[PDB]
Amino acid sequence: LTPRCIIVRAGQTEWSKSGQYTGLTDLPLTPYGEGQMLRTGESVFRNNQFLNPDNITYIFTSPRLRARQTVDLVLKPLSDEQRAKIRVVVDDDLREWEYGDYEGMLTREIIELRKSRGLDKERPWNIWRDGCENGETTQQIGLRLSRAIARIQNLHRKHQSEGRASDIMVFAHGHALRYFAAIWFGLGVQKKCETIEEIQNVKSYDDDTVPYVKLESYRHLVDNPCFLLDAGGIGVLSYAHHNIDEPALELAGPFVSPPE
Amino acid sequence: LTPRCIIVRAGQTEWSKSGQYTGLTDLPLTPYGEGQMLRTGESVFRNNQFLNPDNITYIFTSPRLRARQTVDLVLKPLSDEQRAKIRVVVDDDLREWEYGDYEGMLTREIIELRKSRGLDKERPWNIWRDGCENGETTQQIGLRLSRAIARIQNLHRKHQSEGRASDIMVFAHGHALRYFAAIWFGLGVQKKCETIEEIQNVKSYDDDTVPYVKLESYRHLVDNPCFLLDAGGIGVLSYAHHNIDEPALELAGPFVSPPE
Ligand SMILES: O=P(O)(O)OC[C@@H](O)[C@H]1O[C@](O)(COP(=O)(O)O)[C@@H](O)[C@@H]1O
Ligand SMILES: O=P(O)(O)OC[C@@H](O)[C@H]1O[C@](O)(COP(=O)(O)O)[C@@H](O)[C@@H]1O
Ligand SMILES: [Mg+2]
Ligand SMILES: [Mg+2]
Ligand code: NA
Ligand code: NA
Ligand code: NA
Repeated sequence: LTPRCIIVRAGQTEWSKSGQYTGLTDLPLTPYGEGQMLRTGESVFRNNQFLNPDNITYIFTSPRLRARQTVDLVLKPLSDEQRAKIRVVVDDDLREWEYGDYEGMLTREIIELRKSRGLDKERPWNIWRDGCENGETTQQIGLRLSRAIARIQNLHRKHQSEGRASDIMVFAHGHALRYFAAIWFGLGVQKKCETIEEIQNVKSYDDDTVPYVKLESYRHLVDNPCFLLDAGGIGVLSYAHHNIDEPALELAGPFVSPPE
Repeated sequence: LTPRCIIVRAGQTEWSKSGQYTGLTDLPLTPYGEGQMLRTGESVFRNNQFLNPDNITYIFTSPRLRARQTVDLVLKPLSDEQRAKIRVVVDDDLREWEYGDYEGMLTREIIELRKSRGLDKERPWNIWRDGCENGETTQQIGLRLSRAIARIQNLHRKHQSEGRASDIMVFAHGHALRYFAAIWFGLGVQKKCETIEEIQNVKSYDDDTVPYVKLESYRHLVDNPCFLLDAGGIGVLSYAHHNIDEPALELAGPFVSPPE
């Protein structure tokens, strides 16, 4: 089977339901968000079989509690045996956009704050181009997500060459995963790794079974990719023509027609 | 509810399963393709409820038999009452890329044919940029798909303003729907309608309840959007922030978490 990257956004939180920007703030899932992530896992493993546990090799997660809680609940339907054959890796490159000054704020409130600081005179604020004051720029996030992508695709290639199926999961956040999905299939711009930041190993994860990939170049966005992904939403990124060098977006998300 | 465009690729055919390019050739579904589209409709309407019939207003279909067969089977689970409240429109702007010389051929055979005609000297053939000899260019397909999109989004806007939910379905083909999805959320390039071809009404459908939208500009691709969509696959295109002017791709395809 063509290897896939299954992306999963953390379930609902107090902020995510009210539209407030959650980055580093370590919010838990609301009680609704736990229920929601439980039913999601039953849907994908049980009532439908969008995911086959035997084919999951790796699960990568943001270190945020809401992401790790989401791994916990979505994987509930698995047996201890299926779990034993799955590796879980906490990766700091998968955290949300660092919002800096905009932590816990709404879009309309961010626009208002920037207006008062004398910004966005010629054109409206666009996070994907502009980033966040005292937070991350679009290249900083595009760089760390590029590193995780290269590790995931290297694993995929290694597994395909060992002749095995490889679904790898990624549990993270609304902005980071939209960004992740966009650059995966080739949106944005290529930049060579030249500066100190672009070239250093930052040691964002610690699992010796995941080879670190030193990038010569990375991708970042300069505009809105125009994606939707709700709390607890599931995307699928794969490859065209069984070829790791042809990374593609799966339009059906996790949906597949039931077998005969 | 935010209006959506649900895209559906025709089920399996003799050519689609063997990789042969099907445009105008009016192939039927294989027996497997019928069963496959029946189970798909049961999945989306019955066993899961990815689609709610009460929210479907319009169904647009390529005139090809395999597309119309696919409408027939996917909508099997509906009652006659639900069907009575749904309008079905055959639209010629939704046909497949006209492959011209490459009808019924494989990719590698197309490459071989072009090589022998002394083409693709500097760079490999790329349908999304180059089109097909004696078939459609990328702007011809980008133009007709732009017209259908404008009609679909106008309907969406009209329905949203009447205060109603609007899922609109589009049954077409592997290339046309990938192309459709790409330009929907803003890939490719904008071109003004200036030439005779770009400006004429071609009368591709006949349903008086669908206002014709005269384009001042249209979008077309110049490269591979890098999408996957299998036979019988389902994509979802919608809008960000309940706003028809913010068209977006739904990364979860038709998947939604089961309700509480
Ligand atoms: O792009 P738009 O739609 O304007 O804004 C959506 C975007 O703001 C969401 O992404 C989040 O990071 C979600 O984070 P989470 O997955 O709960 O950790 C939050 O800051 C937001 O609610
Ligand atoms: O882009 P790649 O993957 O190289 O090629 C896939 C593309 O060639 C398919 O799209 C089709 O039009 C399918 O048409 P259908 O939906 O059955 O009417 C056929 O020409 C092909 O099999
Ligand atoms: Mg949150
Ligand atoms: Mg066919
Ligand atoms: Na919370
Ligand atoms: Na969330
Ligand atoms: Na219309």
